[PDB]
Amino acid sequence: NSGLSFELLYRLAYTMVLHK
Repeated sequence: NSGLSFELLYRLAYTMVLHK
């Protein structure tokens, strides 16, 4: 469990929220 799909899933997200 590297969390590759659980780390871009929380940062690509948090980044898309600030820009919206």
